[PDB]
Amino acid sequence: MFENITAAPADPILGLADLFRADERPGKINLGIGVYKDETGKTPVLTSVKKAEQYLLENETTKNYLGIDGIPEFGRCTQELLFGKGSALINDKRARTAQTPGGTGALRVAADFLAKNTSVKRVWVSNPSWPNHKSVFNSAGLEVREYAYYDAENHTLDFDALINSLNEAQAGDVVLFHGYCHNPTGIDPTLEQWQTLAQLSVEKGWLPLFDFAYQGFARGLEEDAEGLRAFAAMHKELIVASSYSKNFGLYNERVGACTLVAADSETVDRAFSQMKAAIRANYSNPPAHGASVVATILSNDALRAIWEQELTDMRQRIQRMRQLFVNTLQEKGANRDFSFIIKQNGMFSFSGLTKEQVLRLREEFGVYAVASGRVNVAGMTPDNMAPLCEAIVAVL
Amino acid sequence: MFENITAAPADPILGLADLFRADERPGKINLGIGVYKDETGKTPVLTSVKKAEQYLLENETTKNYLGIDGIPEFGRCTQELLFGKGSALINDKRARTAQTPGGTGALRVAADFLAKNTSVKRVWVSNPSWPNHKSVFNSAGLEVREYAYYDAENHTLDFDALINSLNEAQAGDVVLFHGYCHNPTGIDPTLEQWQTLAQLSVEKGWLPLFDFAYQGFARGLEEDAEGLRAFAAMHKELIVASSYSKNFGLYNERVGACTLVAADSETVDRAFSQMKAAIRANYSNPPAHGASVVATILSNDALRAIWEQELTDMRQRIQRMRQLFVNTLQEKGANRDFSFIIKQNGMFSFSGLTKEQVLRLREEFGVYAVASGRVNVAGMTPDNMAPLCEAIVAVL
Ligand SMILES: *Cc1c(COP(=O)(O)O)cnc(C)c1O
Ligand SMILES: *Cc1c(COP(=O)(O)O)cnc(C)c1O
Repeated sequence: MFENITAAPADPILGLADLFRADERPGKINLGIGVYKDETGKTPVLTSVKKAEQYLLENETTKNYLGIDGIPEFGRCTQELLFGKGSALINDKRARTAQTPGGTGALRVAADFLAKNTSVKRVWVSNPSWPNHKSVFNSAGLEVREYAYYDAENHTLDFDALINSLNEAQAGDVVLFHGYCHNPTGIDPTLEQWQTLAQLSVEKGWLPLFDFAYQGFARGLEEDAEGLRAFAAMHKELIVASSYSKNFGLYNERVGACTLVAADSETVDRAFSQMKAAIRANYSNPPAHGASVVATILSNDALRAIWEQELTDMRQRIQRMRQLFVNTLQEKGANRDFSFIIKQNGMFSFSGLTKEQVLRLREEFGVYAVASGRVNVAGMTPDNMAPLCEAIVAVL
Repeated sequence: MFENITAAPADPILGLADLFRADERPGKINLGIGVYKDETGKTPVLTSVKKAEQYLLENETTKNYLGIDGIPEFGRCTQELLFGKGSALINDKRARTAQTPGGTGALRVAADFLAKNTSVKRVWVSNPSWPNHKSVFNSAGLEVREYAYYDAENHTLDFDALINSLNEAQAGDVVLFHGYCHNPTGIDPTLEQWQTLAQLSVEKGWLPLFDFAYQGFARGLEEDAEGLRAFAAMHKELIVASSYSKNFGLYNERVGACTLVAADSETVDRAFSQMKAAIRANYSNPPAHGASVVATILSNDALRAIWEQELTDMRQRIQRMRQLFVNTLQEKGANRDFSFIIKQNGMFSFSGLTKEQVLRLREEFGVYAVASGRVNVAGMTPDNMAPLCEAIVAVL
């Protein structure tokens, strides 16, 4: 049965981690996967999560199965994080959320749901976008179409091109928007652009699907939710696939949510019963650990205060590294102006390096970036800034 | 988009838990979902797992992403549990395992893999079988066909009917076998019958897929793996979807494995790269908590000794409850011979109650069983044995 199975091509983001491991050189630098690193190049588990874990260890009475949709409090906390505390979606009971294995699991659950319960056949994703989007939607049977986004010459958001590209999108098409900290560009729409987009989609009949994986990494929790709320305020339907992997440093615990909003309570509930059937036929019910950690921290005032500060530290440290990167590039002889980097949000800098420059950096210098030129600024520390910038200016 | 979505029919096993919760009556008894209960009707987290969790809390340095396939040691321990310590599959590097979100997640991963990488279109499942099998395979696009299994009059395994049914199965078809403690009947093949089945499938060209969710609940760990090893010994290819939800009381942590075996190392590896691509497009990488708990317990001699005894206690207590059930049924006036119940393995007794008897028990007596007549003997305690048996003899 398996004789003719061909080998899958390595994952552009995840297979990079394997190469780096297989690397015997001393000063290799990993600017690949989107995992936060502190000043010492470690990825510690947050103090707020260690505390919640101790609490879980003291207080859990059972490992009995959660419901298909997970921990209710987890869902309630997600809705408030996404939509706002006194939100109308919340008060009108227009939203239902299922806890899922990470944001990827939420995107998948959304895909399967749409594929088996609606008339959707096409999903629009930006160019460029997180490389695994195409793959998740293609797995559910939907096709992926691309809309213009980034202007590589000017390193800006080419809004008119975005708009004109999206004009090929039909009524009933799913259009995927990133929350904030666009992966991989770091280029995001202004709020005005978000309102323009919100009125346009309501008018063209698109179903918005938001991939929200970096809430809190640009300006703050409530601020990063602006585009999505602008949308929620005028759409009767939408789905949001959120992740707590990056903002809680809970990467391997697989914590995410897929929230579904419809016109009213009765409709969203009927629609949710199908989402649940889709979950049951996939992984059955979600893993409790990471999500009860998130529910515990979010529900406890002291624990939340500590987490928000840890998230504030992550954000500010990345901001400090961006600056250090553009300055050091200048001091090291990079004769190109990399200052556009100062203008991007999140962990990623779309460097504008060619696929061959990216190949040379890793092959001659052990510096690891995604072939697209995406670099992890959060993976940069003041100790590796110099050798890294020397490697870069040498392939330029 | 969601206006015409119909409500999904409630899950036969999982929606039962909701009804039971919505129930305001005092003495309701839940004999529904396959979750173990101790003499007091609680589902404690095992002492061996609480200890491993403390260790994890003390020793974890990061929550950084696991590989798509998980914790390597988890995979190694699974292979030894399934195939044996000095196994040829292990020594020849013929097997590859991916850690998955539960056994369901493993069945799904297997389905997606087979659907997108082989020429499989049909999966054969027993009649009856775990209700969610059809649903997982149908989700991947495969069709489910049924093979004869249980003789309801004699409450035995109708082996000739099994064999003759399976004759409609073509070369290249997937045939799903349960490890041991067949869900829902508790009726399993003798080892001789397992060897007969192993030679037959090798001859007819079937690809065996084992759902192993109760290893250790019939006779013991190594003993319950007999049928599967009988098969492994003569098949060049097979996939096993195992679960640690029941044998480690780790239900909500979602701990399972999908192991893939091919003719040689090169083939299984090439085949595994596609399994990994399938995982990446679903939930990305698996949740660490439950699996590192399992790896820790399995790798530590003291911790393993304690777990094996806890599993021995679970098994023996269920055995004591079966007996108590048939005796009390006799003492309570159940004029039907329920002694076949003594002959079943695992947590489930296929009672032979009609769908209406099952409806009356829950509606008039608050006793909850699956509509199929499947009862959870592990959910029985000496405190609820009497009112439960009185309810049953009253609907007979
Ligand atoms: C990280 C990420 C995801 C999901 O990651 P999970 O680790 O599955 O939580 C989804 N979309 C984007 C844009 C991401 O950056
Ligand atoms: C419990 C069970 C499964 C899987 O359960 P998970 O909770 O997903 O680990 C699969 N097959 C059978 C026969 C089962 O009893």
